[PDB]
Amino acid sequence: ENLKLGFLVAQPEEPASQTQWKFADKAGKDLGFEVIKIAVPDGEKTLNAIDSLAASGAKGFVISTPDPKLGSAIVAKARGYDMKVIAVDNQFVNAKGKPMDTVPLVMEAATKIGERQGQELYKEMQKRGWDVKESAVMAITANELDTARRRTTGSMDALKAAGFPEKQIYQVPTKSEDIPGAFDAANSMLVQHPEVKHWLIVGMNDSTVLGGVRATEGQGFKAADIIGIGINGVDAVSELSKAQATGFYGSLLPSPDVHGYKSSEMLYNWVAKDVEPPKFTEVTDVVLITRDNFKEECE
Repeated sequence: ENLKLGFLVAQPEEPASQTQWKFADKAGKDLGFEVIKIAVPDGEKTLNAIDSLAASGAKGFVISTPDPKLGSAIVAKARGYDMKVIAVDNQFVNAKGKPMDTVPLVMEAATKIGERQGQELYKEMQKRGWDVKESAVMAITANELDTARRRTTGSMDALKAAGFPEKQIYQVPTKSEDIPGAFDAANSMLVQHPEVKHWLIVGMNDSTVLGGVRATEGQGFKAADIIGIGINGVDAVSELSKAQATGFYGSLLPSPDVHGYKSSEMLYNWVAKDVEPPKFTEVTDVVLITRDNFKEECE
């Protein structure tokens, strides 16, 4: 009696994780299953929660792994327990760091959120009325990462498609995904292109775009002459909460409510109705938080 399904999140203190749990519970009510919620901040507690789920009689679970390289261990343990597994937000990888494509995955498409970035950059640019002749794109890239590559390519593609001149899009590889690496990359771009008066900053995440913005400050560029939009809002609140407006215009955040609901629904259909999910299930809903709205928006 009464189907039980797990929902495991790495970071239960995060508003987004709490939202995932909320909307999984909503999936449970709507479809008739009980949600067992367990925090999994490390590999030990990850393995424990699975053992715990098995003993409770859960037939499957959704997980946002705290470490992608936990994938093999997760898959093997779940298999011995005959429990269905769906990954949310973070893709599993093997011992060689190649993505495990066998485990169904539910998240935003990296290209699509990249494209959304390029669209919003161009929209903020058109709004400010920059002369496109004295303007350019600084794309800080980490192309050896697949998700970064797809974000920055998507962003640049959307920018090109919206009519930004391909000749004024400049790329620079970052040596690390921190502020420092992005700052070093942004710096070398600024020195190689002083004829530029207005910069659009493309990058894969908040931290990358922020290194961008920080480097432009050091070179005397004003906020009004710099547009950068982050992805996933890791730094968005503190930066947008500042007294003054900066070159960091906003951030793109995938909707955790849809991630939570949809993953749970796919898991239920698998377990209760024997409908195997596809390898990848794209969730599109993405919100832009700016200074103007991050109060009402981070509700």
